[PDB]
Amino acid sequence: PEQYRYTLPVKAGEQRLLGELTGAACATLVAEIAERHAGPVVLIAPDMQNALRLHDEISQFTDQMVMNLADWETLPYDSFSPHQDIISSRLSTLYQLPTMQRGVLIVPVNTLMQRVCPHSFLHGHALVMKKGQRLSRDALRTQLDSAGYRHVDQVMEHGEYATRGALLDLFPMGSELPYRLDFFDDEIDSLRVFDVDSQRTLEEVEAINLLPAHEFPTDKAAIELFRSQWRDTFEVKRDPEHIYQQVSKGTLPAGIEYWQPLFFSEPLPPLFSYFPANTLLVNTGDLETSAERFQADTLARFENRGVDPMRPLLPPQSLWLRVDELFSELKNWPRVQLKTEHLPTKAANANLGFQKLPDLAVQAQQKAPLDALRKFLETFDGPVVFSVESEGRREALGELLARIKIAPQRIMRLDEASDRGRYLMIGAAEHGFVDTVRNLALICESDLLGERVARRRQDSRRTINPDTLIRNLAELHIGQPVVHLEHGVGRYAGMTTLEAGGITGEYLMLTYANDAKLYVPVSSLHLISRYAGGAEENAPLHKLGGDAWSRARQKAAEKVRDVAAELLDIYAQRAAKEGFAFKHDREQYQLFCDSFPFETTPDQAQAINAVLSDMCQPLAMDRLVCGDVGFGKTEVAMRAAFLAVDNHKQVAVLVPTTLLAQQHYDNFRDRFANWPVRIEMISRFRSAKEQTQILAEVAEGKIDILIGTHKLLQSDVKFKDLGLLIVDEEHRFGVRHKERIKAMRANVDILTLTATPIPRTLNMAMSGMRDLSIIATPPARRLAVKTFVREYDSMVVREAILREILRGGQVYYLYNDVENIQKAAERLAELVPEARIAIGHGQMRERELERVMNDFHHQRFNVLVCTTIIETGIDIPTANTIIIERADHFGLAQLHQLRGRVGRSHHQAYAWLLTPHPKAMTTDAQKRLEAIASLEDLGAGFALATHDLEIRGAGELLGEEQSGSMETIGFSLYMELLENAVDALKAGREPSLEDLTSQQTEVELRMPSLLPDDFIPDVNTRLSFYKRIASAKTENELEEIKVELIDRFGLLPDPARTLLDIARLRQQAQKLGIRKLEGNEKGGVIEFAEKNHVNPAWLIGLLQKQPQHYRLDGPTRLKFIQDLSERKTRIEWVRQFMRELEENAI
Repeated sequence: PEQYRYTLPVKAGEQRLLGELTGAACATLVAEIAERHAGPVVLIAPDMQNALRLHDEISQFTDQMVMNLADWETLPYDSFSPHQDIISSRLSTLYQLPTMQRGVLIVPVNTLMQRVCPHSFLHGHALVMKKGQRLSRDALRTQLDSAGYRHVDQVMEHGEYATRGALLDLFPMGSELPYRLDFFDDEIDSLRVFDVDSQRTLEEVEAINLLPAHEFPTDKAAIELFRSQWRDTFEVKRDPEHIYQQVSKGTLPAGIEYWQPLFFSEPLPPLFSYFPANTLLVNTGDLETSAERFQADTLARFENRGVDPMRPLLPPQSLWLRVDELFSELKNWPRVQLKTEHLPTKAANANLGFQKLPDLAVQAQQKAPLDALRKFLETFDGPVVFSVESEGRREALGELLARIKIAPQRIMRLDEASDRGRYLMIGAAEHGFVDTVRNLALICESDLLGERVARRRQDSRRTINPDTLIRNLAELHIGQPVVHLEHGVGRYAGMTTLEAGGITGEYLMLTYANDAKLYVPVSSLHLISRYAGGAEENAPLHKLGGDAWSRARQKAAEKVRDVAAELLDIYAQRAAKEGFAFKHDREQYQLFCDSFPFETTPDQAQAINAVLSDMCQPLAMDRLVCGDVGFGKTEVAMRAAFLAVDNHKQVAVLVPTTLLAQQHYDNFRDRFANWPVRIEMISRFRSAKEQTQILAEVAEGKIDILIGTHKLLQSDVKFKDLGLLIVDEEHRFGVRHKERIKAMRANVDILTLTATPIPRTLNMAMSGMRDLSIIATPPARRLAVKTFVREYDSMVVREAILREILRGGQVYYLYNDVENIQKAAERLAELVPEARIAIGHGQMRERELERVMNDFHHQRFNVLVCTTIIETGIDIPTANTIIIERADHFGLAQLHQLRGRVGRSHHQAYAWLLTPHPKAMTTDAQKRLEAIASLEDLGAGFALATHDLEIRGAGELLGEEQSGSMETIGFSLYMELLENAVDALKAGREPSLEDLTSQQTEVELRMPSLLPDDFIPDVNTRLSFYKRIASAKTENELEEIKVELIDRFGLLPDPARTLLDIARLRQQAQKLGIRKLEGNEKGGVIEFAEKNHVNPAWLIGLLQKQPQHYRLDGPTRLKFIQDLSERKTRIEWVRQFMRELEENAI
């Protein structure tokens, strides 16, 4: 009858406690408490941990606005400023808050106690701009400088704006995405949104709001104000590093935000000052415990960090509220309190009917795995609603529920749930609850399949193109190894501007041996490619004009053919031999899978089905799968074996080292735990006697799965019916054994595994030569990651850990490995009692892996001590600070590999490469470090190193012999020869298809052909376009590029149109022959190729009707005389002439 037990509070200090709630309970409650209340709802969260998890949950049960006031995520009086996306987010929220009419906003007690800027600030320093305002570009540019934005070239992050002639790109603080203006005679023409990666313009827009670029003014005034009030509060010092001194010179020190006060005359108000009048607060946990713990750490830091003579600190009063004022302010608003525990019948309380779901998990042991769920469903009256995270997970339920004759009906809003209905809604809800009050059931995947693991696979956000960076040499730094087809491997030296026949042209400088400097015409850039070899440190330095190259370029083609051959007949042969089909049985299979309740990656499943199929076809299988150590990469091998044993066939698994064997042994035992499958291992961990007693059981057919070292090769092991061979990391067994392997390979299906992945490109090539399935490592993204190189200093380690923990994240802690990893763990828990340490042993078993992953998803542990790089490979998304105790003994290879393990979009991630006393460090290592210490974010180098890696993988797949030519000419060209040698050996011809050499076309019209300095100032940016244009190949590729240019830099100069146009002629030139075409003021000279498409009837008819315009010169040239006095005329005619030439061709 009353819609509910509770009634909403309306007056200051009026609580309305609600009790006995469980899982997605609050979630759904805050959602309701938001729909019945004309006003806003500020949901104070006890810890940042909860809030972030809350935003996604509440969002499931409402079409309302679920918002979040972000926290600086820095440490009180930190040495780091907030990350932009955080400040942008805040400014957005504060700015809108007062006019907030409906919805939810989530604030951590942490953040709520922090003081905000005066609402005078935002309201006043705010501005707008529309489709046609009277603001000149160079004006706004100055305005932007006052607002405190930064002039940049590219404009990638919030708070920046860039200049490029007719255009203006800015990423305004209150917005989600950046804007590209474009002006017209002092009047702003249009406004366009644009992607920072693409840089292209997406949607068309008509308006833009412009908030400041900080939560505190930076204009001329502010700084004078800052100086004053400073002098008013602390002593001053000349020293160039004193905050005063710095803020004066127009510089913004790092921990500035904790000085916000001084940028204002007024005090900083209490966040509440922004809450609308009809705002309703909502609680969780007990704020007072939290609120006090913070006040304690704030004060704690106020004394310790308050010693730097260059950074005197402000009193905690100016920045934060007292636990008193917090509740003092808190008393002014009505506020529903949410509690889990049962409530005592006080009239102002409620006690919503919510209970913990039954025990519905799946049991792989029981002969009816899903009956708990089956009977619970045929024993319920009300609705069931099954919650799922992805539209790809919804699919998983179907496959699951189908086995109990249930195909749920989709809801959207919970209200659509009537009786006996079985519903399913897509949402972030972790796990269920029961609804006494209205008898409703909510079942999330976790309640049904153990417990999820926290990883999200979409990267689209910031994906760095493997191609781009390499195909277009996008971030080429002076000194990096470059490759010229004609000469070899040099080193980028920059770009210059020289003089030809009185026409300025641009050139790419490349140094070679003995500082021999080669100058490359921008128009010939197509003969250039970035060096690839997995070893950047070691790159050939060919001598310019030397013989070496031309040779190496051949030796390589030689080997590449041998390889393409050896493979091609071997694949062909195995394709003509009869093997063994394996049947399958979808049912038996599905049951095995029961013992693995986890979502498989798409790359992954692709592989499983791939491996399974090859097994079911009447031909011996011989696949290779290249993945990582992500939770579940073992599943392929697992399922492979399940299939061979379900067919009563023994399985052998070879591994390089015992530790691996053991690991493999373990994993197998735990995977087939619910099956009568006998498993055994032969390795150092077995005396001779036992080896004997085992091999014996093997011959008898009593062992379904044997696992062993090379010792499994040493002996002449007899199997009663071997059908599957699984070799892990074959590449590292060593000559003698490798042979013994290809020997134990015939007559049986084979499955080879390996970590090191392979390049996408080398994949399409192999198709038909080697069966391969690749489990790609998620793309490299451009993420905020500050890297530091410090000498071990515990106070750093400590603050470092702390800083992550206070934001609800975890920390990786790769260690030295001198002592006992168990002591290091203690030694660190002592240092940081606020934290809780876990350990991560090498060769983690899947079981260990999921335990650690889960514990971390439940904040159960917030620091993980590691011993190896591979361990740091674990998948934890909230681990965004990685510490490396003895970083010195690691190569860029690995650092980078480590550096990237941290990182979350819209948030700052850190990495502390720790070192020893300068005298214990190797001169080489020191320089190696300082190099990375120079990187400000995770961009190129990482994505590039990710590339190198895949190359070593390539080397491994093909051979130490191939890794050589790969290292000698550059993976780029190697694949060039290969892709060729293959297509060739396939069609039936021969590899000497050294056709690789270009038509050597040269189309010069004695006019400027280039991208002008003041059109595209960034040298490097230009360079990319050159290569792109040089390399373009169709007429459409050049237009696309043209469009990009105009859309990103506007009006196309003349040297530009030219560049492009000539580029197009040069093409037409090839399609038609023409090994050269010079043009000038007076006419020109076409130089044709032996094989051309010039119709003689046409030419001869041209020679006679127009004598004074065309004369032959030699059996190959054709001179032409015309009035090409003006640059625009010349080009026009030459194009027209090409047109006419091809329209008559033969």
